[PDB]
Amino acid sequence: SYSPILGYWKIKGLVQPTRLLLEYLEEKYEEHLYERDEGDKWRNKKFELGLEFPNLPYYIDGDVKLTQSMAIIRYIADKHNMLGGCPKERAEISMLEGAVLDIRYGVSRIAYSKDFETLKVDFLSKLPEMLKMFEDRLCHKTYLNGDHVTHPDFMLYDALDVVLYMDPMCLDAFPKLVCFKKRIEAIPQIDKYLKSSKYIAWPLQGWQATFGGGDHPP
Amino acid sequence: SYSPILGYWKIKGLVQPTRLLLEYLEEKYEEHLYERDEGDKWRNKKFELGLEFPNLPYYIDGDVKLTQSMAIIRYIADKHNMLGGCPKERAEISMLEGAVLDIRYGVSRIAYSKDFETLKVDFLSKLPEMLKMFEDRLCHKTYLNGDHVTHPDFMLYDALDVVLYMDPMCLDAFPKLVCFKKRIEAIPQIDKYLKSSKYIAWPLQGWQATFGGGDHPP
Ligand SMILES: N[C@@H](CCC(=O)N[C@@H](CS)C(=O)NCC(=O)O)C(=O)O
Ligand SMILES: N[C@@H](CCC(=O)N[C@@H](CS)C(=O)NCC(=O)O)C(=O)O
Repeated sequence: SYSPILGYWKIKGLVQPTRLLLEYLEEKYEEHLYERDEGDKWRNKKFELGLEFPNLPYYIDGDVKLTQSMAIIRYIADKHNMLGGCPKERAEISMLEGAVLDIRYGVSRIAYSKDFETLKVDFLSKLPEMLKMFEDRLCHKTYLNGDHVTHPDFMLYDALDVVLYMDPMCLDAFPKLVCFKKRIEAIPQIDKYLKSSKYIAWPLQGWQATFGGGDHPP
Repeated sequence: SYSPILGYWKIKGLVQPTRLLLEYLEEKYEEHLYERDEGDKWRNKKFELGLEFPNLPYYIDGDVKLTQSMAIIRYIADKHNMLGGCPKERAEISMLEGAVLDIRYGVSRIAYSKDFETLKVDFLSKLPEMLKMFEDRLCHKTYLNGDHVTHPDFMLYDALDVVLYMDPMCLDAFPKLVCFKKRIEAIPQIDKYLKSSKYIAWPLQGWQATFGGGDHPP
């Protein structure tokens, strides 16, 4: 059975937590990566993939042809029996999910604004309230759902990576989160991935973004 | 066993699709509604509910204490065996979910901007691409996942309701969506709900929003 395909821009963006989950699980996959100058190339292929809701990212494995980043990461998790063993645990994991997205989408939704520098002040003013809930969550816990890794762990990791670019001191007040970020980096298969040529360091958002864009870090 | 509690602002906002699902399922529930002048009241209660990630909406039923609107609607769906019977169907439903949220969050993310009137032009320019995928999806289908209702049907319904306020003609080119909206309204338990005193007609977003705010429609 062939390697499934993960299609996306050559950026971190929406799919970075999925990459980390895949690498955590030591799953084989191949990426179809779209470059900065391949917009027309993508548009010419977008409607020729059998996708119900054509978009990036997409995931194709011979059983599914998916779009929506959260459907994709949840499918991979689900195929490894990680979404939760009953309605209460599935709800817990979806709740963790959404709370992470409040941070990650909080970034994405202002990153392309001409008025980023201003909107950034409001986001960073609210951010400690969001981080505090995760700091608390990690009291005497190894991962967000206890002693075992779940996909929101990699979502949170990505969110922390990204907000540190917006303000390198924003975790100084949250030592358990700083520790969590290091703990994820100390998973050997993640360590190996981050050191590999498959790791995409930059950009964070699309290249044209005001925050987290461009070909290289500022 | 007592009526579960759904807590939220007295607005449509993030929770309207959940209300519709509950009413579809003819489930008993009570809402704790926060009014426009009850911000301090909420802030004084927010951290005293046993919530891991305090926020609005919340859902409490004696088995769970949830936040995150999508965790909540998925829990209710899950308790009625509606999330999908296998990984492929669960992924399909999550994909529908996300594609709806691209429209609904597309609105929410610009609705509080001082620059709404400008951002609105871009959103409405892109909107037909998003609607087209649903128009296509509904070719010879009664609901988004075929012959039976799923929670993204009510998410889509809410999204259509809302974008019609932004532009009353935006569905003129999508007759299957206009029909879908009427078909949802023709579910007798939804018809009854929309005519009831429990229905909240306005606002769409928070009261202070530039779009979909205020005490009454413009
Ligand atoms: N809600 C969707 C949003 C997808 C999206 O906005 N993709 C952007 C890149 S971050 C894109 O370029 N899509 C390509 C297209 O619209 O054709 C998701 O989570 O996957
Ligand atoms: N991602 C969260 C966002 C929740 C959110 O932004 N809630 C707003 C109203 S739409 C609020 O007033 N929360 C109250 C608070 O932050 O204390 C969700 O889907 O539930």
